Order: sequence, then C-alpha cells, then structure tokens
Amino acid sequence: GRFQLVAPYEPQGDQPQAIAKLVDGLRRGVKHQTLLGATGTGKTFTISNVIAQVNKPTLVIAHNKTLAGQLYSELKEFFPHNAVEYFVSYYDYYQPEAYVPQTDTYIEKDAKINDEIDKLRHSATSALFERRDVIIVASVSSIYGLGSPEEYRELVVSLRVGMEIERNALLRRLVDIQYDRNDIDFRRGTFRVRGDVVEIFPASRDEHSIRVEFFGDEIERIREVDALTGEVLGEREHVAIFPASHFVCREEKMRLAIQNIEQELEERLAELRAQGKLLEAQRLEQRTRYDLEMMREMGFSSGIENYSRHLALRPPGSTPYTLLDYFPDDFLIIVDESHVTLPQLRGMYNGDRARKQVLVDHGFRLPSALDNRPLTFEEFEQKINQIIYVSATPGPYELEHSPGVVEQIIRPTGLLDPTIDVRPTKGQIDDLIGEIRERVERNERTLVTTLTKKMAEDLTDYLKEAGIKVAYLHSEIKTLERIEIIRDLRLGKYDVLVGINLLREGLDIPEVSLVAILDADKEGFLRSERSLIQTIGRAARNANGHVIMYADTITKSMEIAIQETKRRRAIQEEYNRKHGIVPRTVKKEIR
DNA sequence: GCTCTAGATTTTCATACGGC
DNA sequence: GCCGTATGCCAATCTAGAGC
Ligand SMILES: [Cl-]
Ligand SMILES: [Mg+2]
Ligand SMILES: [Mg+2]
Ligand SMILES: [Mg+2]
Repeated sequence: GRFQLVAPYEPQGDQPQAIAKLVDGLRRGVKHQTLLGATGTGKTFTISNVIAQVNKPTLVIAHNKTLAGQLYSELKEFFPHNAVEYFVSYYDYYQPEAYVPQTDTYIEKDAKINDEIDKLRHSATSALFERRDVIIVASVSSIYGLGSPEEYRELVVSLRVGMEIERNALLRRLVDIQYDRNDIDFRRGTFRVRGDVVEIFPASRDEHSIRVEFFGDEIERIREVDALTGEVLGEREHVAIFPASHFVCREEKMRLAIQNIEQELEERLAELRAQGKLLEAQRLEQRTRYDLEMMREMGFSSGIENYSRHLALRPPGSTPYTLLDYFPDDFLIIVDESHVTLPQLRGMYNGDRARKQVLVDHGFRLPSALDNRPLTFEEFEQKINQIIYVSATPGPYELEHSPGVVEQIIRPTGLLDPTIDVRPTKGQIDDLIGEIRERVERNERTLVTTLTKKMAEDLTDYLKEAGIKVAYLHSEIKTLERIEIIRDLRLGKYDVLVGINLLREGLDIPEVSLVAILDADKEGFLRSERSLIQTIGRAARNANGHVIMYADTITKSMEIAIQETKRRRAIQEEYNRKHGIVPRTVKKEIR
C-alpha cells in the first residue's frame, strides 16, 4: 500500500523543518528520535507527514484512552484511504484475580467485554496482514499477550472465485477458528447458510458481511453485503477470513501441556507442603485439579490465561507474543506524551508481577503463571525498529537515547507561550481573587492549581464566599461528570476551575487566559520542571495568556520553566514579527 | 536504600447460576 | 451438559518528594 495524506492546509510555522529532520533521521536508520513539540503546534499533522513520507506501518502508543480516541479520529480524517485502526483494552470493567495479604482477602476475577472494541482489535491485527498502509492507535494493551502472529496467519481461511472446496468443509474450518453458526442473530463472529450462499460475518466487521455463493463445490461469486437493511454491495474476487480469537488452543498440543501442568503442580505441592504451607497447597491443588478436569471435559477452563505458557509448549521464562510482533520488521512507533507514557509502559510489568507473585506465594496459582504477563521495558526496547517520542516535556530516557531533539514551537495560529509573574505568598488569595475579577470582566476563564484534593475543595468554598463562580476538578469526580464540568466552564457556568493534576496534558480550553499555580515552590512531582511547563501550556491557547506562580523562593524547577517559556515566547514573537502575524485565540467547537 | 506520602492513567485469553 | 443472562466499582502500577 501507500499512505495518502489528506488535509486542506500545507505544513506551516515550524512544521516543515520538523518534518524534514524526523524523515531524514528515519531514512538514515536512526533508532530513537524526539519531537520536542510545544503544545498546540499541530503535532498530529507533523507526525502524519512523516508517516506519509516514509510509508512504514506505524503504531501510535498513547498513555490514555480519551487521547487515543482523538488521535484515532484525526488520523481517520487525515488518512481516509488507508487502514487507520484502534487497539485498546476491550473490557467494560475488569478486576483481576488478586490476594491482599494485609487484609487476608481473595478477590475473584470479574470481567465484562465491550463488543465494539473487540471488533476494532480484530480489524487492527487482520489489517497488518492484508496490507502495508496501516496505522494503529493503541494503549499499552499493545505490550500484552496475544497468540503468535505465525499461528494467527496460518489458521486463515483464504477464499477466491474459482476455488474448489466442500460447503461443509468451509463451515467446519470456520468453527475451528472460533466462529459460531447463527441463523437467528446474524452478527460479527458468526455465519449462516441460505441454500447456496454461505454468508460469513468477519470478526473485524460491524455491518459488512461476506456472501460466498456456491455452485457444487465451486465459488461463482463473493460479495460484501450491507447488513443494516440487507441489500448487497460490491463484488470482490477474493476475501480473507481471519480467526475470531487472538488465541488458539488446539488439542494436539494440549495433551502434553496437561501432563506438564500436572508435573509442575506435583513439584510445587511438595515444595509448599515441605515448608509447612499446608493451606496454600490445599488451595493450589483444589483450583489446579478443577481447572485441569475442565480442560479435559471441555476445551476451556476458568482463568485459562494462567496456563498460557504451558498450553503453548514454550519454555519457562519466555517472552510473550504481542501486537508489536504482528507488525513487519521495518515498522515505526510513535510514543505520544512519552514523558508519561514510557513510565506507564515500564510499570505494567511491575504491577502485574507483584500481583501474581503473591498469588503464587499463597498457593492460588503455579509459578508458571508469572510467564503470563506483559513485556518488561527491556523486551519493549529490543522490539523497537525505529521510534519517535513526542512531548512538550520529554523525559530522561527520550533525551538520553535521541541525538538531540527536533524542536517545534512555532504555532500556525501565532499564539505565544504566555508571560509568567512570580508573586509572594503574603496576601496571595486576595491578589488572585482580584486578578480573577479582571478576567471575569474580559469574559476569560481561569485555572488554579493546588497540591491536594482538600486544598482544592477548601479554595473552591472560599472563592464561593468571595462571590466567584467556580468548581473543583479532581479524580473523585467520574469521567462523565468531568467532561460536563469542563464543558460547563467553556459555556460560562464557571469562571474558575481549581485542580491538582488533571489540568495539563490534553486540555484545550481557548477561553482560559490565566493560570494560577499555588504553592509553586513546594518541590515534588506536582512542581517538577515538566509538570510546571505542562501547566503553563494551558495558558498558551489564548492571546492574553498569563501565568502567576505564587511562591517566596524560586526553585531550580521554577527557573528552568520560566527560562524555557520566555525563550519560546521570544522565538514566537520574532516569527510573528517577520510575517506580520497578530496572535488570534483558538475558535474550537464545544462538544 | 527502605517506608512512607500525594493524586494520576493504563492493563488483564468472563463466569456463576437457574432453567431446562 | 448446554445456553442465555445478570453480574463488579474489589490491585498494583507512576514520580519525586519526606523521614529515617
Ligand atoms: Cl472509539
Ligand atoms: Mg473473544
Ligand atoms: Mg518472542
Ligand atoms: Mg524490529
């Protein structure tokens, strides 16, 4: 395939040079590069240009699913002729199996699956074999266990007009790859028959079923079919039907796997019983033998993922197969918000290991359950072909592995990194209150950041006493109601929002002209250099953007952020001067 | 170095049950 | 043994500080 970028506009401002640097580094074979793109500079359009120029299948990794969704929307509009795909957790809810020693409690695994997300997951994986012009937006789900891509590929049922194959032989192979017959409710992951037509709804597709028409053992035709109404659509010459699960469990391997699980259990029970952990072994035997009977009286068992490694016959310690393995060897990775996303990726292994080791220590699971896991960060490193880290505040790992940075600060809209004032703590709430009132005069909103949920709630109350319209925003408030609070800020219900750590990455509020950082000098994660610069960027979407940092000293963290903001402004002033640009505030749609 | 602390996101091969 | 349906808010992750 071949990527076709589609937009009205050309690259502008800093975008051209940025695109050129990243493309040349990629072509020279450089492994790690870093796009130091300041906020609201059109970072998704820049990276799309790179993808379009180098024409490699690409994985965009995001640290959260809201941002994941936006990237996926924007990229769908930029590449409407290409396979833009989505790959995140497909669980409506999920609690893992866990044991909590401090409160001596076992917690059952509970789950519930979202059908749309599973459909997208299958569209994503199948796309990577059907064609080369694929971009997948993904969460850290990308580093979790799937079945091997080789097995996933060889189980495909490939069909072409002219083929000779027994009607029932197709059907019986479809069942092998996890499809169900269903003449009543014809939906994805199911098939049916209507005389000569064998109608197949692939696992990757919402509304568009295949219709394979037979004459004896021949295939006279194949047809994509709109299943909203029932009408027929275009007539293909071939089609590929991929498995309706990323996990194969065939009996041929399962028989030996059972005796391997059987013999790991013996050894572990002897181990536990020897150490006077008699309760633990009784636990381990009761679950393992029950699961093993289910494994003999059925294909499945409960918690089957715990026996991943045995059921695959792969050795102890094995690195799992993942989405990354489904990509070609010359693929490309974009890491969105790398300073937050990479630490998250690092820690997926740690938390999973922690949780599973206590299950194993208390005899809920065998030691081989540790091999059912995500990648370690080191295993992620070894699977990188080439990678681009995007962030306004790139972290240590990105800088240390990249040959300097591609800097992109000039915004196509000419908006400046705001000015910053530093004021004393003496009489700070009154100074702020008056400064908010001037903003309410100009119909401009304000963000205030404190250190705690308690302080954010107390200031909201106190600002209500002063007659200011205001809400607090922190993580006690569920996602749905946060969307609504932010919506209601823009419409004008509130002139102020008080927060802690939800007022940085991916918050475009054009109406905000003031950002108030309280306790600006209290050293810690909330007032580190990066979180400081990220908070400052909330005021860079409005032409009268301003920052007040209340503090009595100026920390090292404060002085780097002040200096790097000033420098960025000065460069943006000069570009604006050269081109006669007067900064204009962002007109963005509500909802 | 170990053990707290604050406010943050993400992830994880559904399953027990009653009525057939 | 098969199948349709009601069901949960239950962990350990991160950074970068503070006491020892
Ligand atoms: Cl979506
Ligand atoms: Mg499934
Ligand atoms: Mg491997
Ligand atoms: Mg590679």
